[PDB]
Amino acid sequence: QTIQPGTGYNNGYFYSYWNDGHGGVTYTNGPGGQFSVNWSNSGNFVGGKGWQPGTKNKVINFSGSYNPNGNSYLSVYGWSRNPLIEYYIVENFGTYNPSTGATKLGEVTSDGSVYDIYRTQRVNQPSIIGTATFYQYWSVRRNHRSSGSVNTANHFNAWAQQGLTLGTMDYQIVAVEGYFSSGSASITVS
Ligand SMILES: O[C@@H]1[C@@H](O)[C@H](O[C@@H]2CO[C@@H](O[C@@H]3CO[C@H](O)[C@H](O)[C@H]3O)[C@H](O)[C@H]2O)OC[C@H]1O
Ligand SMILES: *[C@@H]1OC[C@@H](O[C@@H]2OC[C@@H](O)[C@H](O)[C@H]2O)[C@H](O)[C@H]1O
Ligand SMILES: [Ca+2]
Repeated sequence: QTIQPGTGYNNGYFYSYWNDGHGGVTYTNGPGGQFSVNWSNSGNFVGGKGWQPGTKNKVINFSGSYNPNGNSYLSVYGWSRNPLIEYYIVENFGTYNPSTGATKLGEVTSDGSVYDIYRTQRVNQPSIIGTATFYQYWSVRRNHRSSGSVNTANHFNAWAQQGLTLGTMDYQIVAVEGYFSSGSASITVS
C-alpha cells in the first residue's frame, strides 16, 4: 500500500522509504518484491525493496519501468556499519551522473557492462544511525538499463581491491532515488 517514510517488511521483502520532507513523492509497496514510486516536483528521496541485512555475495534481480524526468538513480543500494558506508551499484540514472566531481578509482566488468568505481564523502548528513559523516562507494554502469541481474560480489570484491572496504552489512535493496525532480517507476526485486 501507499506508505509514509519508514522501514519494515512486505511480502517477504524488507523495504525502506526515506524522504527529506519536501513533498511530491508517493511510495507504494506491491505484491511480492514489487514497489512503485511516482514523484512530481520532489526533494531528495530513496525507496525500495530487498533484504535486511544484505550479504556480500547476493545475486540480485530487478525488472520493471523506470521513467525519471530529471535527477534520479536506479541502483542496488545499501549500508554497512563499522565502517559506516552508503553504497550504490547504479544501473540507470536520469540527467545527472552521481560521479560528477568524484575521482575515478578503477573499473569492474559485471553483468554485461563495465562500471566505473568512485569514493565520495557525505558530511553531517542523515544516515542509518542519524546525523553523520561517512563515505559512499559507487559502481556506475556505463550502459544503463532498468532490468537485470547484479552479482554484488563482483562489485564488493573490486571495491575491496581499491581499498574500499565494507563493514557488517545493514540493509540491501533495489532503490529508486530522486533529487529535486519528477518521475514514475515500478520495480520488482528478487
Ligand atoms: O548520494 C546522493 C547524492 O548523489 C546526492 O547529491 C546531489 C546530486 O545532485 C546534485 O545536483 C545536480 C547538479 O548538477 C545539475 O545542476 C543537476 O540538475 C542537479 O540535480 C547535487 O549537487 C548533489 O548534492 O545527494 C543526495 C545523496 O543521497
Ligand atoms: C537516508 O539516511 C537516513 C536513513 O533513514 C534513517 O535511518 C535511521 C532512523 O533512525 C531514521 O529514523 C531514518 O530516517 C535512510 O535509510 C537512508 O536512505
Ligand atoms: Ca538513463
